[PDB]
This record gives sequence, C-alpha cells and structure tokens, in this order.
Amino acid sequence: GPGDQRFGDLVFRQLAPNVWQHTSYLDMPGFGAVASNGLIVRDGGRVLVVDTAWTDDQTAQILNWIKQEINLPVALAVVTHAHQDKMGGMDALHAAGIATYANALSNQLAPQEGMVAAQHSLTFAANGWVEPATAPNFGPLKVFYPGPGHTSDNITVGIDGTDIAFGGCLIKDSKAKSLGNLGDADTEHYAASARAFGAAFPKASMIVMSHSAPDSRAAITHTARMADKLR
Ligand SMILES: [Co+2]
Ligand code: NI
Ligand code: NI
Ligand code: NI
Ligand code: NI
Ligand SMILES: [Zn+2]
Repeated sequence: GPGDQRFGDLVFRQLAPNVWQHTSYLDMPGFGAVASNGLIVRDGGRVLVVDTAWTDDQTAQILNWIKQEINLPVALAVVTHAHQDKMGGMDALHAAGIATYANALSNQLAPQEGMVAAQHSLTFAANGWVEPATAPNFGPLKVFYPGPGHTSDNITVGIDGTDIAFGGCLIKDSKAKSLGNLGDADTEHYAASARAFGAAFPKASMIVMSHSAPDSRAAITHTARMADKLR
C-alpha cells in the first residue's frame, strides 16, 4: 500500500477506489484522544460526505483534504444522528455551501443536543428505507433507519457498488466491552434495531463504525448480543 494519509489533524484511510474513511479526534478527560469516523464517497463528478468531524475546524479540514486529493464539488452531506461526533461540524458544511441532510428526528433533536440542524430532513418509509423524494442526488448512498438504538434518531448508510455498510454509533466492533454511551439510548429496541441494520444490508462484508477500525459482520452479531442484555 501507501499508509493512511495524515492531513492537518485528521487521518484518511482509503477503503475502496472511490470510498475513504475520515477520522478526527477529540480529547476526553480521563481516557485520551477519542477517534470518530465518517465517510467520503466519490460518485459521478461529485463527492458525498457521511458525518461531520467533532468540530467545525476539523470539518473544514475534511473539505480541504477533498479539494486537494479529489477536486470535485461536495454535492451533499448526510449526518447519522444529532451528537457532537456526527454533527459537531455542521456550521463548516453550511459556510462552504454544502447541502446537508439528516433524519427529520435528528433535526428536531439537534437544539436539545446542542447541535446545529441540517438544512433538509430525511423521512423514512414504514419498512425503514429513506423516502427517495426526501433524498435527492444521494446516488449510491442507500439510507436506512433501523429503529431506535444508540439514539432515537440513529440512521445507517450502505454504499451501492461496494461491500461497505456504515452503522455509525449504533454498531460497536466484534470485541467491544459495552455499548458505550447510553445516555440517549432506547434499551428496549436497541437489539432489534442492530439486527435490522444487518438485515437491511445483508451482503455488506465490511462494516464501518464510528469509533474503531472497520470490522466484519461479526460486529453486528456481537452488538445485538450485547443489546439483548439490556432489555
Ligand atoms: Co458550530
Ligand atoms: Ni435546500
Ligand atoms: Ni413512501
Ligand atoms: Ni416498540
Ligand atoms: Ni462476540
Ligand atoms: Zn452518539
């Protein structure tokens, strides 16, 4: 290979010829730098972004890395729930003219979570799939609401043309010792929601998540099995 690229305070790992993971870091007192991962997808003369970094300035650095390494307009960004690690850098997307999308419920939750809402709301059909009219130009991003889990609003994304699915903070890796921050969790539905994400992207073999390296479908099984203990 070539290694994972460092650009300002971020790290970018290429996962497929048109997909990269972005990683940004925040110090949390007690246990050092906490990585948060999102995605970057090159499609049909544009770039799509999934999740912000923790901060505006870090998010502005993602845009700069895109401009330097890819050099295609960012058509849109989708954010996967209203917490700092996924939505902390909304202001930087908006300053850069980028159309932003989140679950309607994430936009309703954003103020109480201290987040800036996306500019557009996604709504989801009864079977969990995004309503296409509310997700124009998403191209290969297939967006699915699996039910409440890590938060009430958490949504997940598959990348058509690849073996990649992104569970965001709903899914922990296959050796995680707990389900992490449950302050906003739905402990009743968590397990079913994790299993629904797995059934929605049944062919995905690389599962990207918010706080560690990409794992296999074992991350989904282990997560659901941990969530079973909560209900
Ligand atoms: Co801000
Ligand atoms: Ni608009
Ligand atoms: Ni419909
Ligand atoms: Ni229910
Ligand atoms: Ni396990
Ligand atoms: Zn979260």
